[PDB]
Formats: sequence, structure tokens, C-alpha cells
Amino acid sequence: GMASMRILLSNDDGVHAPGIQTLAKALREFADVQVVAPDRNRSGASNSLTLESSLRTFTFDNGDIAVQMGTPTDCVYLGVNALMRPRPDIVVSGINAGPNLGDDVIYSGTVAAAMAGRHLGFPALAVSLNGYQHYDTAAAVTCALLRGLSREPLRTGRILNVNVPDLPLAQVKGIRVTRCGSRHPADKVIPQEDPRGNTLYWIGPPGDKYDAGPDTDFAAVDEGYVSVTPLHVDLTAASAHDVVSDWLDSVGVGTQW
Amino acid sequence: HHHHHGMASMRILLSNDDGVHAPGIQTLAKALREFADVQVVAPDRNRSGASNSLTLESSLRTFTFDNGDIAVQMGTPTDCVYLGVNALMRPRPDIVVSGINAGPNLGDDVIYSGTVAAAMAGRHLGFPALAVSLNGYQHYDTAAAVTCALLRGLSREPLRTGRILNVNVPDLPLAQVKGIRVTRCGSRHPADKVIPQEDPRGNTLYWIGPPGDKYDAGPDTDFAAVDEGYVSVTPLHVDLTAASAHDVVSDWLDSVGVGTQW
Ligand SMILES: [Mg+2]
Ligand SMILES: [Mg+2]
Repeated sequence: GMASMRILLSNDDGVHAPGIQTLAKALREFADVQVVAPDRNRSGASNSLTLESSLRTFTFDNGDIAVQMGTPTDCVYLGVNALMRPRPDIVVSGINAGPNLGDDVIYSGTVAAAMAGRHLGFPALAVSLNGYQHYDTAAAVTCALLRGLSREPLRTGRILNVNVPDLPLAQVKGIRVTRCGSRHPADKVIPQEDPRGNTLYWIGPPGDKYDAGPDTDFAAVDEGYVSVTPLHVDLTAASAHDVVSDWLDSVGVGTQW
Repeated sequence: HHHHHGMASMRILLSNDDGVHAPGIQTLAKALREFADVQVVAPDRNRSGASNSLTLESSLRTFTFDNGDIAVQMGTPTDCVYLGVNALMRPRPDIVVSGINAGPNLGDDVIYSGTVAAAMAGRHLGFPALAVSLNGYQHYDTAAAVTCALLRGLSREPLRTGRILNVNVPDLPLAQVKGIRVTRCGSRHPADKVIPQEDPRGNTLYWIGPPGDKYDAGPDTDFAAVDEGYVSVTPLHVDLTAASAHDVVSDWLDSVGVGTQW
């Protein structure tokens, strides 16, 4: 090999989490790896960033950096811009304890860290295990995608959201290029009272699967395939443009007549 | 004949990410209260940059003020709307309005926006959710006026397609606002600045820098519209799929023998 791959590895479960550590070990067999991860579990962090306060880092013995109270996007931000010199080739996020599928991915901090590395030399990898058993399987899948990214460049798509079925590698049927599924709106809130009679509120479970069709990420994983979905950060709903414009004319907003 | 038909014709969950004490939400609450049934459910402090984050491993505590505003303690903007819609409000809201935010929410910044995230949690409602941000800190009244027009608009006719509208208002007196444009999100160069700062014990702490330079500010972007003095309205969705990359990724995989044997 003419060049080593330099990987900024991050996650969302925290620097000590089994996921990030199993993958770290796997990647280190053939790549330079720098972990920059949250100091504790930050699931549900989405693409949040720390703007109101400065961030404190702690470096471990194996060279791992943890950002205290830092979101996954903080980590990737500091890794790319300040802490890795030169900047990394690519960001790998994961392996996450649990799936990031369908319309849940906008809340995923795992995905968020991958999206913060979208402007690097290789497309970012978000890697989630559909469970907690086979981190080894997901590490193998990642190492394969990294191998694949260096045999031939991926020309389009700055983010690959990867979901790995929780099976031993031998039982994974393969890989499907998929689109994000969708859910019926979530509406469950679990209230619990405190000792003083005050009502406190837990955010309940996701909504029921709604678009879990054959071409979706929900289906692929259910059928034992690694789901790969190219993602972007553009949130424009382009198909709604005309309807919105016509509506405005229709109700006289922005126009005199 | 009055400017609005009815004093409390729609139920509005009003939120933000600047917090309940922010002048932007407060100015807007006043304005909306002329014609709407308004319930504020917002964070207890400034949560700018909170994106679509939520509190999952902890239950949430709410605090109610004398005027009836609810602040969710520790709560994210998504937390607030999620709680407001699903638990706190009787009767349920017809629409979520989020803002007015201090500062723009434009381009690829929208995914990092707590203002936008709050609207997005109201996307399943009767009316499309509105995210409203001011391009500055001066003319909250203008943004308020624009929001009231959009809302009177919804009373005259429903918006069919489009679940969330991201609205950016030029920081100008209303008379100087050239009008409105339906835009697409522009984009920026990644931010690259990291401002270091030493603590009293002499340890180096880091600040996230400002956003990157504009990259894509074409004629029909949200960036252009605002720069040119127009209110920008971009319809958004929560879906992150990059559909126009499907075939390239599939060919690529096949080409590199990942997922197949040969
Ligand atoms: Mg996690
Ligand atoms: Mg704000």
C-alpha cells in the first residue's frame, strides 16, 4: 500500500463503549485510528453542538481523546479542525448499540458525527448494530467498506448510513443500497410522579413503522442484509415548492393582489 | 371587519430555542395572542445549536410562570414540542410555531437548528409547522408581522403539501421588505475555526468557531432571498436520504466486490 488510511473514529455511546472499542481494534489492523468521542453516553444527541461554553478534553493512555460533556458533532468538529494534524481522511462513527433507521436518523448522534465529516477525502461512515450481540460482524462490514473505498472512489454521496443485522457474519445475506423508511408519529409520554406528588415526563417509544417497504432500510435489516443509505444534510422538500408558492399567491401573502 | 377573524381561532404551541425569556418568543407571543389561543412550551434557557436532540435517559420537569408560559427544565426544543403536543396541552395544538429566533437559520445550518427542530416535531399536525428566524436582533416586529400573515393565510386556506416551513426574515422595517420567495436551502464551506482559551489552572479549552463562508448562494437559495431583502420560505422534510446517489453507490459496491463474492 502506497498510503495508510487515517481514520477519525467517533461515536455516541461514549469513549469506553463496546461498539467503538471493538471497531477501533478491527480498524487498527490496517489503518491509523484516532478516537475522539463523548466522555459518556449521549444517545439522542442528534446534530447538537456546544456553542455557549468551551470544551474540555481528556487524553487516555492509548491516546484516545474524550470530550467532556461534548456532543458527537463537537468531537468530530475538534478532531477535524484542531486535534488531528493533518486532518483525517474519513470519519467513522460507531459501532452504535442499536439501529438508526428511517426517519429516526435525524435524532441519531451516531449519524450526526458521520455528517460532520462529510467534507473530507472519503465519504463518512455511520455504523449501527441492530442489537448488542455481534459487534464483530459490524466491524467486519466496516473494514470491508473501507477496503472498498480504497479500491475505487465513491463518486457521489458524502455520507453512508450503515445498519448491520445482529447476526454472525456467516448469516448476513449481503448488502442493499436503501432509502430511509418512515414512522407514524410518536405520541406516547410516560408520566411518573416524584416523591412530592409532582408529575415528570418520559419521552416514550418511537411511532409504529409506516413505510417499511421492500426498498427501505427497515426491510433490508429485517431480511438479514446490511443496509446502506446515502444521506445528505439538505432538508429542502423540493416537491413542495410549487404548492407552497401557489398557496401564497392564493392567500395574498407577500403579494398585494 | 377586523384584521383577524376571531380572537382565539387556532390553538398554537409556541416554542423556540433561545428560551422562554428571549425577546423573540416574547414579542411573538404578544402578537399571536391577538387572534390565537397560545400556549408557550419552551426551554428554560438558551439552547441555540441544540439541533434535533432529545432527553431520553431522564424524565423531564416543567415549570409554569404566572402568565401561563411553561418552561421545560433542561428541556430541548424537541423535548418541549414533544411534551406540549403529547402531554401538556389540553386541548391539543392545531399548529406549532417556533421562534422568533435571534439570527438566521439558513442553508446546511438548518439541520443544526433548534428553532427548526421544534417546528419539525410539529410536522404531523393540522397546519404545517412554522420555523421563524430573524436575520439580526433588531426588527422582531417585522418577523412577528410576517408570522401573523402566514397564520392568517392558513385560516383562509389550508396548505396541502409541505409539513414544515422554514421562514427567514430580513432584519429590516416591514416597509422595506421587498416581499416573499419560496426558496431552496443554500450551503456553506465547512467551518474550520477552533478558538482556544486557557483556564485559570492553565488548561486549554476549545470554542467551536462561526459557520463557514457561503458556498452555494445561487439565485433561488434562501441565502440570496434574504440578502436581497426578501422573506425566505423553504419547505423542509425530516428525511435524510440522498436519492440522487442511489445508483452511484450501488454501482460502486458491485464494482468493488463489497457485498458480493465476484
Ligand atoms: Mg448510542
Ligand atoms: Mg437560537
